[PDB]
Amino acid sequence: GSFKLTILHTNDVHARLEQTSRDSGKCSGEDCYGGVARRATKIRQIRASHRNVLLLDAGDQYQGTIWFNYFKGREVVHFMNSLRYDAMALGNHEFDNGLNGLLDPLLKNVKFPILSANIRPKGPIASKISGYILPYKIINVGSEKVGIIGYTTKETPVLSNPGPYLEFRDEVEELQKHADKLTTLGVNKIIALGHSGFMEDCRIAQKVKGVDVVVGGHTNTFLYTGSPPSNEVAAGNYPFMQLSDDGRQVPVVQAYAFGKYLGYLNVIFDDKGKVIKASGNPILLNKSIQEDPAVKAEISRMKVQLQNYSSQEIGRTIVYLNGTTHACRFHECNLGNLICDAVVYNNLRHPDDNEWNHVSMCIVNGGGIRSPIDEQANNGIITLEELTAVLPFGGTFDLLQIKGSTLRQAFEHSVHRHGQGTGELLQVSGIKVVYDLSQKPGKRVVSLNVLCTECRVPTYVPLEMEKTYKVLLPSFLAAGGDGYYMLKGDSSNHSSGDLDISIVGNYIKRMGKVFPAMEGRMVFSA
Amino acid sequence: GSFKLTILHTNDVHARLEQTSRDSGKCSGEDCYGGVARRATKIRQIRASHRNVLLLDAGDQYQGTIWFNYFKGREVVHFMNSLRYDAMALGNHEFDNGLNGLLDPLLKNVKFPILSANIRPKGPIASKISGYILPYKIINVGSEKVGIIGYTTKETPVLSNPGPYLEFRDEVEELQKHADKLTTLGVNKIIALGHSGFMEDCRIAQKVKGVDVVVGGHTNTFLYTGSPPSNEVAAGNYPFMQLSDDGRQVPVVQAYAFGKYLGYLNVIFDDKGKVIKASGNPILLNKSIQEDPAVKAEISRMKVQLQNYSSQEIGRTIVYLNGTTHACRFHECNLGNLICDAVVYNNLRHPDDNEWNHVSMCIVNGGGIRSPIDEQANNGIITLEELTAVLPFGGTFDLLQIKGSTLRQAFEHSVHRHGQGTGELLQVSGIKVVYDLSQKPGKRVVSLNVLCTECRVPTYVPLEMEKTYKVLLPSFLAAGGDGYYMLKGDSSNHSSGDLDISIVGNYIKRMGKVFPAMEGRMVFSA
Ligand SMILES: *[C@@H]1O[C@H](CO)[C@@H](O[C@@H]2O[C@H](CO)[C@@H](O[C@@H]3O[C@H](CO)[C@@H](O)[C@H](O)[C@@H]3O)[C@H](O)[C@H]2NC(C)=O)[C@H](O)[C@H]1NC(C)=O
Ligand SMILES: *[C@@H]1O[C@H](CO)[C@@H](O[C@@H]2O[C@H](CO)[C@@H](O[C@@H]3O[C@H](CO)[C@@H](O)[C@H](O)[C@@H]3O)[C@H](O)[C@H]2NC(C)=O)[C@H](O)[C@H]1NC(C)=O
Ligand SMILES: *[C@@H]1O[C@H](CO[C@@H]2O[C@@H](C)[C@@H](O)[C@@H](O)[C@@H]2O)[C@@H](O)[C@H](O)[C@H]1NC(C)=O
Ligand SMILES: *[C@@H]1O[C@H](CO)[C@@H](O)[C@H](O)[C@H]1NC(C)=O
Ligand SMILES: [Ca+2]
Ligand SMILES: [Ca+2]
Ligand SMILES: [Zn+2]
Ligand SMILES: [Zn+2]
Ligand SMILES: [Zn+2]
Ligand SMILES: [Zn+2]
Repeated sequence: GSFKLTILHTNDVHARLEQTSRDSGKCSGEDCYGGVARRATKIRQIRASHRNVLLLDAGDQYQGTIWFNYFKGREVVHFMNSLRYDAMALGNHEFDNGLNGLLDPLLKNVKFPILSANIRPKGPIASKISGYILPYKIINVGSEKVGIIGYTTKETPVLSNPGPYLEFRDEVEELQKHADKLTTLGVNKIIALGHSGFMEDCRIAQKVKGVDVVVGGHTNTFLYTGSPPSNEVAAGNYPFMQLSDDGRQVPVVQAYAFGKYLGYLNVIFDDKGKVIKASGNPILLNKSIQEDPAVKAEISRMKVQLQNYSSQEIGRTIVYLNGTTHACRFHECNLGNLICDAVVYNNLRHPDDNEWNHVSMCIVNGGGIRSPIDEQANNGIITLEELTAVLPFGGTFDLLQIKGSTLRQAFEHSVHRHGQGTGELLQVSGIKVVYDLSQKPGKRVVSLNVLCTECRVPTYVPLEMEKTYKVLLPSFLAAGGDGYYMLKGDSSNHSSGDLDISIVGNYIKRMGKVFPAMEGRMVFSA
Repeated sequence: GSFKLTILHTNDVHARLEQTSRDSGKCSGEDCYGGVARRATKIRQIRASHRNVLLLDAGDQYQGTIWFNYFKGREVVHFMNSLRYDAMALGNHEFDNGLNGLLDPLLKNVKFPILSANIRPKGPIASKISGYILPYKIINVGSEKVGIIGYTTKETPVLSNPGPYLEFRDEVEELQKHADKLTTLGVNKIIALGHSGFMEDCRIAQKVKGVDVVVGGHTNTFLYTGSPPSNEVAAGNYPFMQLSDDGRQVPVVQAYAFGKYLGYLNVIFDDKGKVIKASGNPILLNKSIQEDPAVKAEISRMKVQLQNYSSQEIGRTIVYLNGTTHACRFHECNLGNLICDAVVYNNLRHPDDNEWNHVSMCIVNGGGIRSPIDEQANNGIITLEELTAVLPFGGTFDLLQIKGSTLRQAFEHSVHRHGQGTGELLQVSGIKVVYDLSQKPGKRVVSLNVLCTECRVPTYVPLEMEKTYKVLLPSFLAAGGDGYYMLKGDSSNHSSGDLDISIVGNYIKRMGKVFPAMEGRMVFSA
């Protein structure tokens, strides 16, 4: 009397609706990957040949491409319902459009439960939202009952826009309460589904008695047993077998991100609800898997509707936005000033008491600004086509925790080859830097002043070498681009943020007219 | 035979719907003036005792109080119709909310002609806007026909937002074409009604053959015969008799502004349309004239709605907006930075020739900022009530043409008593000032750099002593307040702008969240 459960799972799909390139960009080439149409095919084939199948999502369907900026989650609702997901745990980006952008459209229109056990409401609007979200759900699978408990990263307040009246509690403390409740209700098979990262997933697997399987996300973790099928590098076996405090192996799974893989885990339980076997591997959604015709047709219709989003006037510039190489790579460029003002504006989060905001600074290397925008071309009208010329790579702006000394080392790197025309020079917001190019490379920073966060009135204070700062920066720099090895982020100090063109476009739309100046954010001693 | 025409006229009423103080601020109830209810009474009394009466408005009903900010011209439609104006010429401020804000509600709902002969539509606007704005109107008055030709200042593209498809032509040339047309049509009594200022009114009186009377506005010009009744000083007789090029004495009239006076001119024409006599005086609308109870009840009903509106959330601050005297009168205050950023944003106009905008700088004396706004008080919610606490006097931000030498003299005055806590210290936008307070008073300005206008990318350049600049500044300073005699403007170098709390409120409404920093716009060197 044993029970075989097949778990299919996705996480951090991040608005990759259409099939993508191998790097989950726009597929311009022959061999494409992922997309909902391909996922729908593999899910259907598995459901037709496997007896007991659960389809779970571990959060962060929101945010990532213009698909989310235009359809605002209606594309998530539509295809998750069409694919018949059995449950979804909330990710940090599901709060990107606030609690109203979560209620409408997601909470109001999904045909499956939305789970998050470690969220406590404190205001009337937040408690309205939480009425829609359950801490767990019992799902009938064949003759058996499977309990699924949700959880969401405690960093959602700093990463996204849940508002001040939504509290994110400790995952292990909240999950144990609902595991114990499920046990008393007679449910002996329990899956923890959530968006807090691989390390937190392993802690849950270790500490929460009664949890049999952990399905996570947030860290884009790729696990594989054997030689992986594409260019992602495995951080461990799939599933990762975490030894519990109870002396059992608890399978922990994630399936990378961007819909490139479909998680596929076969779990066998004994008749007491103990996992006796757990095996499988994430399925690479490459050209060998046919795109489902009906989903592909709906995508092809929606691509036509996206043309409105791409050619609509967002706003206007009344000044030349000087994104030429000669400007952005050699001195202060007013376009760089606008981009980093837009980035700071997008990361204004509910202040937690001792700060007017958790971050006040942004940087972007001149090499990341790929084109000017001419205000004389078409009455300064800005659409996504002009913004794509500036920011063509579909990257994000991320949050990096960084010591003052490290930050100052980045600004030394910013002018260590100044004059050679490469893309290092940092355009900034919330920073005043003074350079002396006469000096030897590595000693050209005269002074750095930054906008305080621990203040009621933002004001410029000297950078402190031993203090820890938050800084916004392009994903390219956070991966070490352009020799910025000291800006490289990891799971301990780095968080993936919002799409770059979406950040800038929203800002331009808010301003209506833009006229950024060269204002002395960087000063050359000459 | 002779023909007696009584002309009643208003100009630059500027949203003074309720009765006002002597200086056209908010009334205390002690001794009030103007308001539409009082004007309605005097108009009724004159119509009951005079045979042939015309009630004309020479423009600038729009803009000036919270009445215009909320009702957006619906209050002008309502009471100008109820008072049965016979004609109105468009003023520069009728374009403050663009053509859409002029068409709706004013052009489509007034029950009297709207006149402006020197406005030429282009392309899409043409069709109906040609039908809504007429160059002239023939009005039957008793047994006679009186032609009224409208005109509007050519400076409207720079003062307001008429948009790119409206051309403003020369007043004398266009008025002459239509005077000739009216003359050929058999109309021998012709009134020029318009909004271009006293100097242009007299030029029209001198040069436009066939014009018998000029009724003007824009400059708030006060004319009176004999000793004036209040604190306004007469710039000339009422009417002002301009000798025409062909030896005709042409009466020119204006009636100050803000509805304090009702213009009142008795004109005697002979049977061939020549003015034989022009006599009268503007009627001071003081408490000896009763507020019409029915109009007052309508005002009171509408004011109840305005009181609700003034307590509504416009936006939020996530920082303390430090409008305390200790900040704004001694050093850089982030609230002053926001105010003048809002002022510059409000004055972005269609750039002609060589400039990204016609003005780039704003100043506001610390003494004009009367309160902070606490971000901890009510979740940082900003309403019109909070803005009224900061800017309580109902003033405007005006445009002043000023040479660099005078501006530098103004910034010396800004710190000549620094430390005494008086209100001179200038908060700025688009200006970088460096002070040295150790120097003798009058020599404390180290440097002044300003945002260039004649540039594609705004950038800071040294102030040139002999160059003429445009600067935005409060109505209080343009009148010489706080010892700034050198900022005092006249019609040759000064233009009255929009209500201060509307400028700030609209910017906050657009920004959504505000977070101004102290960023070194002014620096006190050791
Ligand atoms: C966008 O930024 C670029 C780079 O800063 C601007 O180009 C540069 O413009 C400056 C000032 O016009 C030039 O300095 C001067 O050039 C003129 C004629 O080229 C020369 O006669 C002067 O002696 C002085 O050196 C600079 O050479 C020029 N550099 C390049 C590579 O073009 C550009 O003007 C900016 N775009 C806009 C629309 O403002
Ligand atoms: C709004 O602006 C005012 C004016 O600057 C601020 O008041 C001033 O705040 C400073 C703190 O930055 C006070 O200074 C410090 O003084 C104490 C002695 O009391 C000493 O520890 C140091 O010498 C330090 O410089 C200053 O005394 C204070 N002035 C007054 C008249 O209160 C005010 O804090 C600002 N409001 C907010 C909410 O930020
Ligand atoms: C007061 O206003 C509340 C919110 O309304 C908004 O602002 C007012 C000023 C109007 O412009 C309204 O159209 C806006 O939606 C109302 O909920 C409330 O009913 C108002 N109070 C009364 C007595 O009507
Ligand atoms: C096109 O985009 C604009 C801007 O988001 C939106 O307001 C409008 O409704 C869209 N039009 C259609 C037909 O979807
Ligand atoms: Ca179990
Ligand atoms: Ca005549
Ligand atoms: Zn994610
Ligand atoms: Zn995440
Ligand atoms: Zn006026
Ligand atoms: Zn005017």
